[PDB]
Amino acid sequence: GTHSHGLFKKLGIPGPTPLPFLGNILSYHKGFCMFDMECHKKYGKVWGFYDGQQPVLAITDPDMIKTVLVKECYSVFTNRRPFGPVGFMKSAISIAEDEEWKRLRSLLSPTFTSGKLKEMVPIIAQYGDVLVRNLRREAETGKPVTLKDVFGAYSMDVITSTSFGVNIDSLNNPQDPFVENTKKLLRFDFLDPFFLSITVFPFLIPILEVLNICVFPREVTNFLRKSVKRMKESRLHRVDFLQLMIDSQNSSHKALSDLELVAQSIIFIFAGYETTSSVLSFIMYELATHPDVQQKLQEEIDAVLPNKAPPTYDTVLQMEYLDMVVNETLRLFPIAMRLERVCKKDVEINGMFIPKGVVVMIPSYALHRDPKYWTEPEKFLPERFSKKNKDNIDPYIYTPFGSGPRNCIGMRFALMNMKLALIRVLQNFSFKPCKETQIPLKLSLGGLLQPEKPVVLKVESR
Amino acid sequence: GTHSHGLFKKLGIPGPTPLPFLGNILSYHKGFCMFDMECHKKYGKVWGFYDGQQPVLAITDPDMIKTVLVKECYSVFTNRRPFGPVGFMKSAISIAEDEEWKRLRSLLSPTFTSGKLKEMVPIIAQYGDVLVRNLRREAETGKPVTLKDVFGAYSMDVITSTSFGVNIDSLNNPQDPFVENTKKLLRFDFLDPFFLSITVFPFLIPILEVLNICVFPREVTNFLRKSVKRMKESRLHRVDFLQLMIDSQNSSHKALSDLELVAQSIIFIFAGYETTSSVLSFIMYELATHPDVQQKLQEEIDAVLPNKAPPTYDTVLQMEYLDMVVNETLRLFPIAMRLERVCKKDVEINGMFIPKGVVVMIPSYALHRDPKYWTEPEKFLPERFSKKNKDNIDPYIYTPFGSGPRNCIGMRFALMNMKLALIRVLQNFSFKPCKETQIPLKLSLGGLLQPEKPVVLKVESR
Ligand code: HEM
Ligand code: HEM
Ligand SMILES: CCCCCc1cc(O)c2c(c1)OC(C)(C)[C@@H]1CCC(C)=C[C@@H]21
Ligand SMILES: CCCCCc1cc(O)c2c(c1)OC(C)(C)[C@@H]1CCC(C)=C[C@@H]21
Repeated sequence: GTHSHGLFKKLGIPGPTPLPFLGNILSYHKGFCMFDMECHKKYGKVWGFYDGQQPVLAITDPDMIKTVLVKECYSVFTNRRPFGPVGFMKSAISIAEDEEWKRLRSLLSPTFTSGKLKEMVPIIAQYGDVLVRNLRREAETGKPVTLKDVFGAYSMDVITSTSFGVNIDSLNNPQDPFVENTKKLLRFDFLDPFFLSITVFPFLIPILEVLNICVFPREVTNFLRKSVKRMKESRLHRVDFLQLMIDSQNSSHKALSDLELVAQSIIFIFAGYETTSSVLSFIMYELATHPDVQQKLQEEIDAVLPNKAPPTYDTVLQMEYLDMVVNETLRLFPIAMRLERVCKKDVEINGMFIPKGVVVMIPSYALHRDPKYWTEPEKFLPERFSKKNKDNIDPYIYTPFGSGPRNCIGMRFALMNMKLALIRVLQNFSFKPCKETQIPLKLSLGGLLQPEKPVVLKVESR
Repeated sequence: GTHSHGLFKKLGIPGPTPLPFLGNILSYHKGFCMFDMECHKKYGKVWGFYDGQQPVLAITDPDMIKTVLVKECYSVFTNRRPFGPVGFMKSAISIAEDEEWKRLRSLLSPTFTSGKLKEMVPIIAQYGDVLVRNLRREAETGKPVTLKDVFGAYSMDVITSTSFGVNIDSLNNPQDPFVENTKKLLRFDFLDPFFLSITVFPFLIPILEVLNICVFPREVTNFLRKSVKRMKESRLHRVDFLQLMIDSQNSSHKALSDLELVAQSIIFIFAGYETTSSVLSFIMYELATHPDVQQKLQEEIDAVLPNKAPPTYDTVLQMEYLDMVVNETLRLFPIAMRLERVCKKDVEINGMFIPKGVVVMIPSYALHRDPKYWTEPEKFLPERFSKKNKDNIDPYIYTPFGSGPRNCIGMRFALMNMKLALIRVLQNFSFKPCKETQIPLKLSLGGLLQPEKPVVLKVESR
């Protein structure tokens, strides 16, 4: 069962020896992050391994990364790895391939412009107030707070109102039928018993397709397909993603059909719910364990927003230290962990031959903690992103949102969404560690970049 | 189980109603040929059906056929339908796809030039003598001859000597180890219990790949892989396909590797063994049931080749009535039956939208027996291809070797190979029907264009 396990030895590329059928997946017992760091340590700039029979070439050269992600993106490295039975979510932009992706990425790009985002801040700002009033209930009761719930409700509060206009206090209505379905849209643990079996038996993916089995629960999508169906029939002015997409199909490319439009609204929740929630928990953990950084940030917030002034789009871009705190956290915790591109031709880039079918991988977690580009990479030093030192940062080493034409389309939204939370939250509360707080934080050995234990902290009102 | 069975009704294309999972394959109980004729009768110029879940759009417009096979061949309709677990025969030119095919088709095109073919006639001519001496043994014994064996041995006699230089009287040595393996390379009956299950369960193809199961018997290819391995080690001048390919890798494209070179030699046998043998049986059946055509051909042969003169390359191209007999037979019996191309993009050709993934099919058998282009299409009238009437023949209606960049690469060889047999055979023997001869001939209801019963005829010596 080693039809292709001799490839990296033929090309003369170092890497760990694979087992038959399994490849190197037994080395995932400590997570993707630990595996990438160690391979980078042993083998250096380029190494290869096997996800079962699938060869994966890892690369850490900034020139090589720019070629893969930007230069030869359209011509060679256009798609990501197929990951399992997807059904009608083939129409989602992150899942679509080749010209279908290029068309979708164009039909949805004006939806994520800064000008469209500025019109969305009054909707995002409203649920910072909901976020604060939910926090104040737990602050004057003295109970340590579990961030992933109060923040998980916030990330859901923003999605429902900016992606459909549904206004729900999901923390005090954690039980409305619309919240039940959308909360079942968590990010995928590719080290769970399922996707590991997908890696060993990729020939089983076409099987699950003909059985209508999907990695997106059919009930959730069936609920949202008819829910959007009823929303579009009711609207027959506002700044919500669904509206901008409805306006898109109301015209070079074919207009977004009805099923394609629903599939995008679903992938926006999938890419934004647990991601936004997890980064906001990582940031508050660092603000708690470094009170000096939390105070300096609170001083800057009140300096731009006197007397707890409500944050605007412009006053958010005005806060440089807040952007430093966010950027430094995303360096330590790049929740995607990896970037992947499927090589679709036989190409030679930067003096290295890469054959068709090989998955090229950029280990983001490993590069963000590389001592050869970062001084004391484990420490939380927001000054790395000061306007003085941000020039010395290579944009292909620090890729928390990826790079190139296939980078995070919701990057501006995700950063504004997180910053509006921190501003309103730090305007009202200080965050101090608890005896039950895991210090130092340990990561999950699974397939998602998340804390081993949920981050619990103390919340005091200023 | 009808995820895509609504496609042709959405596009408004007529066709037979499909059953869940099965599609229209139950209509194959009378063969592909009967199914194409009837659909052409009911629905007209364009219709659609389903091979399970796979939509197949049939087209019969000459302008549309030229677009599919020539104009938009490289850009859209480059590949044929995937057909089952293929293994290392992915490297065969007929199986390869996209740029890999374009590269192989270039590395092998100078191998099939007329100039290379002229140097192969002395090898092909030698086994016409072997073919005659095998026929003479059965002619003066009065036994009716089964053509598919005496001709099957001839088509194998030509392949072994022109593809490897192996000189075997496969009719009197039907038992050498080299003949045993190569005779297991028959054309595929896509209506047998296997490939019908492949059509219903295409998700099972990736399964059979990981089990090393291949539609080419592993023992045969393993025998030939090491046999060619020993042939190339022994050669370390002649006009054999293996030599021309060995010369190709002895240099814009990468040279043919060792496994690719073996895979081509195998696909040449697969495409040439039963095909050449079956056409030669169809021709002799028509020469037997139309003695007037057989006499006129024998008169032309002796007029170009006096006193049973051995046929040269030039004297073969000199015989126009022989070319008429061959062409008229290939019209009645286009052994490929169909041409197929997978639509790889969303394209609109000649005012008709065709979506990505649909297999476009050209029903050759049906078009060759279309009364709207042929007068009395069932009758064997070689005068249709007379130099006077051959101008009125549309090259996209009569496609026995296909058309466009992906047509039969061995067309010139196959025609010369068959004609050299008929010349030498008609120089020595006349062929008269037997009481056991099936008159009129009935075709096999299976998935191969072949007689229902083997053609048995009487052979008398002139
Ligand atoms: C903390 C928040 C987020 C982080 C860290 C993040 C990170 C990423 C990364 C690393 C990628 C892959 C880039 C690449 O492959 O080069 C990506 C893709 C993507 N993200 Fe985000 N993301 C976040 C939030 C969001 C949000 C709020 C949206 C809202 C729509 C979103 C939508 C997408 C989409 C659609 C893609 C795929 C784009 C394509 O394939 O063309 N993400 N994200
Ligand atoms: C009576 C003899 C033969 C007939 C009727 C025949 C017919 C055909 C047809 C209809 C096609 C497909 C064309 C298309 O898809 O448009 C084809 C393809 C092909 N044939 Fe033949 N063939 C014959 C003999 C041979 C021989 C002797 C060879 C020797 C090498 C050969 C090699 C091939 C190859 C390699 C292809 C695929 C080419 C490609 O995919 O680029 N065939 N043949
Ligand atoms: C087995 C092959 C794995 C590839 C599957 C895969 C991996 C992956 O990291 C992502 C996928 C999909 O979908 C999108 C929506 C792009 C996500 C956006 C946000 C982040 C943090 C993760 C992205
Ligand atoms: C289920 C999809 C069916 C496609 C498989 C398929 C169909 C087909 O008609 C042929 C295939 C392969 O291979 C080659 C070598 C091109 C053959 C050449 C000679 C003739 C008569 C048949 C050709």
